[PDB]
Amino acid sequence: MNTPKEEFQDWPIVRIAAHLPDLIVYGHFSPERPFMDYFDGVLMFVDISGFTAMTEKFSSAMYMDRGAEQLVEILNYHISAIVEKVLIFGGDILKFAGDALLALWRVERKQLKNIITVVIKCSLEIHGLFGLDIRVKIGLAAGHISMLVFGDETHSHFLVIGQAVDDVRLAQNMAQMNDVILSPNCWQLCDRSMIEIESVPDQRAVKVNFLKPPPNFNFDEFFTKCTTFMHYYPSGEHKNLLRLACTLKPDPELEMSLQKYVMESILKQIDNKQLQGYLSELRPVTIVFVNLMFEDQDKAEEIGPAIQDAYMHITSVLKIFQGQINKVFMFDKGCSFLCVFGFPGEKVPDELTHALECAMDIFDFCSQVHKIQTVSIGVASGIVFCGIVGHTVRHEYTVIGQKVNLAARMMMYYPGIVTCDSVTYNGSNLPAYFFKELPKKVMKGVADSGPLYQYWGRTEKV
Amino acid sequence: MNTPKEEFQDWPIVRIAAHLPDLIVYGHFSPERPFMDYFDGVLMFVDISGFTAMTEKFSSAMYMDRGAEQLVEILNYHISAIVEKVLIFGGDILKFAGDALLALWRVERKQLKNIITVVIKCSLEIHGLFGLDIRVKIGLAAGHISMLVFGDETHSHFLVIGQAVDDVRLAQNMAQMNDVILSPNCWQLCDRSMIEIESVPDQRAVKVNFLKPPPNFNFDEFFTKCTTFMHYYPSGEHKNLLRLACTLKPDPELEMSLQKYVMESILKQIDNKQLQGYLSELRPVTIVFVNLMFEDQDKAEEIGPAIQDAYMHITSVLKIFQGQINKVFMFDKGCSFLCVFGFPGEKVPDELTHALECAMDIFDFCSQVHKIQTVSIGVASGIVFCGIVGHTVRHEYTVIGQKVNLAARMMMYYPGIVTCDSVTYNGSNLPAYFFKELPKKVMKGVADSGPLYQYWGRTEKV
Amino acid sequence: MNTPKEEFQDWPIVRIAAHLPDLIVYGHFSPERPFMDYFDGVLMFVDISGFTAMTEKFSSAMYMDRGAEQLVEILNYHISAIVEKVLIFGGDILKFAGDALLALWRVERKQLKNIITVVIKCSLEIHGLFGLDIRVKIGLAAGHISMLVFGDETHSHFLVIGQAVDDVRLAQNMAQMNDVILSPNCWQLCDRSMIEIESVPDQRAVKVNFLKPPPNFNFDEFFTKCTTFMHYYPSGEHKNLLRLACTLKPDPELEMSLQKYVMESILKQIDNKQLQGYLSELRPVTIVFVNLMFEDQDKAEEIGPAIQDAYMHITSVLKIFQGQINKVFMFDKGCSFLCVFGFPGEKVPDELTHALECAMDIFDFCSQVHKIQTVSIGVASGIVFCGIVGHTVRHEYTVIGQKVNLAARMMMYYPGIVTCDSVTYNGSNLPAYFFKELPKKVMKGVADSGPLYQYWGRTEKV
Ligand SMILES: Nc1ncnc2c1ncn2[C@@H]1O[C@@H]2COP(=O)(O)O[C@H]2[C@H]1O
Ligand SMILES: Nc1ncnc2c1ncn2[C@@H]1O[C@@H]2COP(=O)(O)O[C@H]2[C@H]1O
Ligand SMILES: Nc1ncnc2c1ncn2[C@@H]1O[C@@H]2COP(=O)(O)O[C@H]2[C@H]1O
Ligand SMILES: Nc1ncnc2c1ncn2[C@@H]1O[C@@H]2COP(=O)(O)O[C@H]2[C@H]1O
Ligand SMILES: Nc1ncnc2c1ncn2[C@@H]1O[C@@H]2COP(=O)(O)O[C@H]2[C@H]1O
Ligand SMILES: Nc1ncnc2c1ncn2[C@@H]1O[C@@H]2COP(=O)(O)O[C@H]2[C@H]1O
Ligand SMILES: [Cl-]
Ligand SMILES: [Cl-]
Ligand SMILES: [Cl-]
Ligand SMILES: [Mg+2]
Ligand SMILES: [Mg+2]
Ligand SMILES: [Mg+2]
Repeated sequence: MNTPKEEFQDWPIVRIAAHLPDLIVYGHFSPERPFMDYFDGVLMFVDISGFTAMTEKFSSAMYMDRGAEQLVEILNYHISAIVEKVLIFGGDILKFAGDALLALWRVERKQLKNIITVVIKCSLEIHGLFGLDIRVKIGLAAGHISMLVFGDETHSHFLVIGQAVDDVRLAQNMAQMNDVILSPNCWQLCDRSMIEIESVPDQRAVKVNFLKPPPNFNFDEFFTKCTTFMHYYPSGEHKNLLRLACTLKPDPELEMSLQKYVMESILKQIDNKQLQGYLSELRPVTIVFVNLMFEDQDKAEEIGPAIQDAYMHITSVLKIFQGQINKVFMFDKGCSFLCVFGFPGEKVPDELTHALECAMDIFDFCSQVHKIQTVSIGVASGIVFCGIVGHTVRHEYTVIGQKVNLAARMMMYYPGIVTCDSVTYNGSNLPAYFFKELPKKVMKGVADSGPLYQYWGRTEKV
Repeated sequence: MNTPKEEFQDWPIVRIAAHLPDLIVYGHFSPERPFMDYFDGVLMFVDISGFTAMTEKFSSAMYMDRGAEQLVEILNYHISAIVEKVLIFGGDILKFAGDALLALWRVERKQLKNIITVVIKCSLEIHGLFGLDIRVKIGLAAGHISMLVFGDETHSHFLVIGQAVDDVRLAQNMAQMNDVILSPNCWQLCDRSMIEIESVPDQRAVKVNFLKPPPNFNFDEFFTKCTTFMHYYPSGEHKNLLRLACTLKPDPELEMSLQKYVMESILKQIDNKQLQGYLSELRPVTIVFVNLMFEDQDKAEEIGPAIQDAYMHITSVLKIFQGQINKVFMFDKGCSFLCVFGFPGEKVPDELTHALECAMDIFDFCSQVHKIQTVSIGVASGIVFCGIVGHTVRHEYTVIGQKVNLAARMMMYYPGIVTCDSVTYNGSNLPAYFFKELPKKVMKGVADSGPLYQYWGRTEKV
Repeated sequence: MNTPKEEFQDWPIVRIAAHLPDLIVYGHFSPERPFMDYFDGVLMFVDISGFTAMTEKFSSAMYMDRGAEQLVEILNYHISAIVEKVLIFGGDILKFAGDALLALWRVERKQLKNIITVVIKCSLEIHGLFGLDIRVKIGLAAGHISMLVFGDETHSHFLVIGQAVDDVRLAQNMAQMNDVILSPNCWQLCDRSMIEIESVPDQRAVKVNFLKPPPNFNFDEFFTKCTTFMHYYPSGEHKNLLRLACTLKPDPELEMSLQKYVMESILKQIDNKQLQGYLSELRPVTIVFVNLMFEDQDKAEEIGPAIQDAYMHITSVLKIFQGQINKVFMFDKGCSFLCVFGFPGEKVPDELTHALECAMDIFDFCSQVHKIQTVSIGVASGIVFCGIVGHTVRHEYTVIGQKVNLAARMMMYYPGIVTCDSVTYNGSNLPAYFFKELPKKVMKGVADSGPLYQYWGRTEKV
């Protein structure tokens, strides 16, 4: 009796799970919303500097209208290799955001010290990897982490919250190119007999200099010991897989739950109802970057209800005005929503007008939500890259472009109001007196925005 | 000199052959029609109970308009595993019909006894396999089998005929859930020193209790002995393949012959002229289930000409009224044609009217065909699953739904006339006096049909 | 720490490189145009006789409108196996032209003798391979070879030039079916102690009879010695690959350079923006076969500027009149351009008129280009096969059909004028007095053209 070749089976549930971390795929938690979970771990925030400039250049004539295709190919070639290292070292990629990603090693408290060594080794190998134009910056943090799941009956989003989350982003902001920076708490928890550092001026964070193994040390045996604490590390018969999620089997309940995290247009491609090519594009869109600030951004039980409340309104008005949520995460002393007008399928004219009217609506509503202290919204329009970024086994739909960064910086440098760039202003059908021309601020990571405006809106205020 | 990787070659001829059994792929018989062949073998009829209920539930809001995709994934995940067992145990899957299949082990007469043991072992392993909602029933028969191939210059169909065919379906109808039932002839031919059974009340068929190997018995060596008699069992260099048909090589003559069995829309997908997604759908259709009854349904040389004659008319009027033959097989003391109006591409309004006019046309014509004793036709309309069911190496286009079962039961409980359900009646553009409201019958496997009608047709009859 | 499965990565750059030889993929030469390179090597010109007849037959009713699909499948099944042999024996496939191909073994002069033995062995194995209707003819030549790259800022073409190029085609023209013929220079350079030949009447070329290895000879060890001189022979870890180009990694500069050789419609398929099925078709087109004759067709520095100059005009007027260059190569004492009107996407009516007006335009322009001695153009219209021919790792878009051959023969037998077949004449919207009916010539490889015409054009000439 034959024992024939079992082909890898690429069920729709496996393709869906590629868009999600193990934290969701294997979480089995309540469908109640908001839902909050608490744990400990190590976080790693990896940023490629320089793709957003490459993006601009891929629209030029030399790319012969295949700029989107060239960009996604070169981006994924690099990002894939980072994703593989994270996964082989036992991490869960939580999220991609443009040309950056956030990874987690969830463990019990007593295992933090050793897992931190694993994550540093991983980070140093990633620095190893990387025309001669892009750099990799890495921030690490460790400690208590909260997760929030929010959403409605057909859509789900999650994000992580707390000091370690705030620290991982601060650490990465300080990294100079090719640095690995540890948060103060990470440095306090780590194996100081192995990890040599250098102080960072005016900071308590530190920079990794090198690993100093002791005399008997064997990294592979140490790593094996740490894998005891890793619930989903592929092993035994599945030791040749990058993710245990590759072995998921059809299960309608689980798939119904997982699909709610993934955008319709991506589900259409998964279901072989649209060609893959269509979702990689360099197209004019409008970004609406919404920031919600709280008194205490580290306290999930406080902020969770508020984010849910805001989300319910946001999703409704985005649908009316033809926009979509691309990403949600903690940033800017708050929860930020990256919303997009003009994604695959969602084109119109008066897209600009809509973006602005939607932004004012969100601003008015969210400003009255209990515990939301300040709302800021940045609106910017231009050509942006949209497509699936990452590895075959772990990837997500994302946007990359100078206008994405501009909207986020506007939102940060002009708090408490709705602002817009020049393209949005000049293109909208709205009267000029609905706007106010603003003082120009020097803004970290933007060479020249053109004039910026406040969208003051309809009735006068003075 | 290198000896490089020979990639599996997925020629169009191999993809076509996935839709067909070895009985056709390797049959090389005459293109004359009708064509009849005679042989012996063991048949296995495997039924999953409960998908037709799941079908209804996959249209509900909780599936978020991906019901078709979820259904086909969960169905195929289960059916594939049954298909693999059949193929590894040396069987040829002849046909899928909804959530059921029919398999054959063709052998010389002297080998029936031992092959019956192989098929029982296979069936018991299949019971082994199988939310907690579906059951597997299995009927086995053995003896003389006839095959009929019929069709025209561009379309071919086959079916199997005779007592063993009738017996395999009777056996499976008696199976309670997870039973394997042997036909009287199967039980009479089998190795009684190994197969322990239990009587079935008011029947001569028997139920398998268990296998009782004797002291020296080794199933793998016995199986090896039986493979001597299996013409196409994958072996040697190809022992890692589930089917020898995976190795078919381009050959325009053979492909011209094989493609005539496969529907145009499936050929379009094979030829990468339409996305795979498009053929899995849950869509409103009209089923027209036609039964032709003969004096002796087991005598191919008698019934073959008649089926061919009926087929020629049926295919012509279906084309006029925009329907298609999905399946043909022996059932209901006769040859049944499962015809569908509304398949991928074939949508219209007045689809209901057409179905009914076509059914009356077929009824009038077939009733005059020599040797056709009675025609019955059931017409029912609702949401049904349409798509490719089975394993990658062996699969077919099929329909599944409560309206499919309803049309078949109508045809069986209301012989000699054309009947229709309420949806068809209320939706057609036909005057009410073309119909007669009928007494409601309690019908095995239908909880509530709503009112049923005879399509009496145009001129009065009284 | 796991060392998981590295999946083959099918980047867009690898798919592009499938359409190109190593000579371009690894050439890294100047973007200046014309560019000329000089080297030595052995050439092999392999022709399948009989596909062009099969082509006609695949349009007939018995193929049930899947003629294009059947043709490409049977063609590629055979061509692939020849491609594999060429690649395993260390050759670079330069170009496909219909059901023929041209391969090169580039080596230093001192290695020609031994490489010629490798190529003969390869050719003899290819004869080995091959309803019972097609024959393989092979011509071999060896010596100095020039390459010309020409084109504009977004399109590139290359071709090879010189005596060896002319000789390989002459050699193949003399081959009777299943012969391998050596050019005079090849026979003069080869290892005469191993290669036994037979004279060819009225020729200095010779026919291979057989290989006569000497007593100690081991072909595999000899082949290994010859691989020292092969720059891109897959080896070591990549010894299981048919081409080193399978390992190409994303690199935007290189991809920008390579894509310029490939047609837009093929790039669209590579980019998963169109289904594969669409490019295999049997469709009515118009072929415009343009021949440019020079005083000395073997002198690249002389003819290179002229081809570039002609190309710049040709590409411009083809774009105005909706045609495309399919292929360019040396043939007919000149450089020939195979141009097509009606390819995927480029349909119109007055396609015939356009073809003819474009041909006259090209004729008038090219006749004044310095060093172009005579222009001849053949225009023929009918059903032709269009699609991707070759192996997965090395394939190209090509056209096959009796009208392709007819246009080339017209161009050759009616030099110095623009001619057209009957279909083109009768279908064009042009007045009859713009044409002249011509004497019918017996034309090698055409049984009956129907009447042929000179397109005399608008103003009278007498
Ligand atoms: N695709 C994207 N998704 C999410 N955030 C983005 C994206 N592109 C840019 N950003 C944000 O732009 C910000 C610019 O300032 P920072 O670098 O502090 O933090 C950056 C990100 O949070
Ligand atoms: N693992 C370690 N344990 C103790 N001291 C350290 C370690 N790594 C670095 N240091 C010292 O900590 C210092 C902090 O300031 P400096 O970077 O000037 O130089 C650093 C080292 O001298
Ligand atoms: N897709 C299908 N193809 C063929 N027959 C079907 C399908 N769905 C239901 N049936 C028939 O419906 C019948 C209901 O009664 P039985 O179970 O006796 O036999 C069943 C089948 O023959
Ligand atoms: N292989 C076998 N050979 C002989 N007798 C059998 C076999 N299997 C079962 N039986 C007996 O046949 C009987 C028929 O009726 P029962 O099921 O009541 O119990 C059954 C067993 O006692
Ligand atoms: N697809 C094609 N591409 C290029 N040339 C072709 C094609 N089909 C036929 N030919 C030419 O047709 C010619 C007929 O005469 P020859 O055989 O001398 O040379 C042949 C080729 O050069
Ligand atoms: N490798 C070789 N070296 C020397 N002579 C040869 C070789 N191969 C063939 N010949 C002879 O060359 C001859 C040329 O004419 P013939 O073909 O009549 O017969 C041929 C052989 O007799
Ligand atoms: Cl997050
Ligand atoms: Cl059947
Ligand atoms: Cl060439
Ligand atoms: Mg970045
Ligand atoms: Mg069933
Ligand atoms: Mg040819």
